[PDB]
Amino acid sequence: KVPEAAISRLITYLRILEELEAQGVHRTSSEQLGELAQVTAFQVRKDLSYFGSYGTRGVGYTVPVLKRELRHILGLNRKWGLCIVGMGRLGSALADYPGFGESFELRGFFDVDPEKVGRPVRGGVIEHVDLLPQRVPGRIEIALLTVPREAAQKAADLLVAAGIKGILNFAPVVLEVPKEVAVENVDFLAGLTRLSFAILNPKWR
Amino acid sequence: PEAAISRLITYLRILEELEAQGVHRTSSEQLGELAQVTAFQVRKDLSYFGSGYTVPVLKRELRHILGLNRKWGLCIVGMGRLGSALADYPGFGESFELRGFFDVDPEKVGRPVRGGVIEHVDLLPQRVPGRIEIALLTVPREAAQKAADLLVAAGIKGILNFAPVVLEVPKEVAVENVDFLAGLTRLSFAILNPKWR
Ligand SMILES: NC(=O)c1ccc[n+]([C@@H]2O[C@H](COP(=O)([O-])OP(=O)(O)OC[C@H]3O[C@@H](n4cnc5c(N)ncnc54)[C@H](O)[C@@H]3O)[C@@H](O)[C@H]2O)c1
Ligand SMILES: NC(=O)c1ccc[n+]([C@@H]2O[C@H](COP(=O)([O-])OP(=O)(O)OC[C@H]3O[C@@H](n4cnc5c(N)ncnc54)[C@H](O)[C@@H]3O)[C@@H](O)[C@H]2O)c1
Ligand SMILES: [Ca+2]
Ligand SMILES: [Ca+2]
Repeated sequence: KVPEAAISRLITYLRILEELEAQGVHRTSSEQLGELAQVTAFQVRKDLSYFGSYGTRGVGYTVPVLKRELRHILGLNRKWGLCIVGMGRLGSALADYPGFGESFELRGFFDVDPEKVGRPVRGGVIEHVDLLPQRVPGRIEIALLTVPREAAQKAADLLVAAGIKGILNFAPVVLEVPKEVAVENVDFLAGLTRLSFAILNPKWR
Repeated sequence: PEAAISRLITYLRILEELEAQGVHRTSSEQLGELAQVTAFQVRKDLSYFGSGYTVPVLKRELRHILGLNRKWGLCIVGMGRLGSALADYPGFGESFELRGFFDVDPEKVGRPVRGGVIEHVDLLPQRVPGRIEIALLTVPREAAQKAADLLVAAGIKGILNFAPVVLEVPKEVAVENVDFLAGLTRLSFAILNPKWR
């Protein structure tokens, strides 16, 4: 039983590994990765423990191998197809975020208002949500839900139908879906506490 | 331990919920259990500060440590798609209250926003001190650094950065980067592991 916090740290090592591969760094360690994730080296070695023997020998790790290894663990070895249903303000912005990644790709921006439905979008065009059933299966697994709160639970159930794999949900309402699909809720303001604490702790900061 | 703060935050969440449910008292064994961490640890974290326990007292204690006691002034610099949407987001409330919305777009200055109103950016130094400490930087990559430059001069205490760029700001100013990205992978991993889920 791997802790939820463990997968989040794993997610952090990977991000720290591409940053490393961006500086021509080839091999690293649990001591370096930890100092960068702000955790104890033991924690890095530990989190990796939940998934098999890693960098056993003193040696350490080599950015390339671990980076690959972590991508496999977090399931980032495939290329998930993404869609943003609820093409409003957040939607239009999200739809244009620069660094989505090599394993995540947008392939559909949906929406119900006719005013938009049909306008070009950096890579494709908006389109109604009545085609969700034969636009999702082969190419879309993950749906970014930036639809108004009230509409959320209704646009949500629509996806579960066109067979959506997972839902990254930005609306302030707890979706109701079958175990067949995963829901991850976003909270852009989550970091305000980290910030709050940092302001009161210069010395620490 | 830079990692303790993240746990401490987890504890408070586990507490605020224990309270809402009516539970009166908890212990190191339970907090840990619910926070997926050893009692030894939880008991050790609360050690760096003030030290079973009573959900109400520890909650208040944790909140005081985390800063959530006072009521901070917030603001969004850059009322574009992200920033505009953010304004109408009903998730602040508590100890972070929105008290300003700025932008450079002259055709945006004046827009009636939630009772307030989109100011410009030049008043920051007079509008900031005493009223606002935290700014949600939601401007194009290209701007950001120059934006923060003002904000600092305006006397900003901390920035919650959405701009995908690592800002360069003096030490008196705390910065925190915000990303949805991580939740995507948590999603990714969560899909291939219905068991874990
Ligand atoms: N989690 C956060 O930190 C955060 C911050 C930003 C905004 N909000 C969320 O943003 C979402 C949208 O916000 P916005 O501020 O840009 O709103 P918006 O009103 O500009 O856009 C909403 C869009 O939803 C579309 N829509 C409504 N029902 C739909 C349906 N059934 N299917 C497809 N499209 C539908 C509309 O046509 C519109 O384009 C809300 O869920 C809100 O809670 C959350
Ligand atoms: N972290 C995330 O999850 C996330 C997702 C949304 C978008 N992005 C980032 O959010 C930011 C805004 O995205 P958007 O889609 O709303 O774009 P946008 O073009 O609508 O908004 C940027 C806004 O900044 C304003 N601006 C420019 N220079 C300024 C300055 N010097 N001072 C004050 N305001 C200024 C503009 O007038 C505009 O309204 C970008 O940096 C983008 O890359 C991040
Ligand atoms: Ca595919
Ligand atoms: Ca004040």
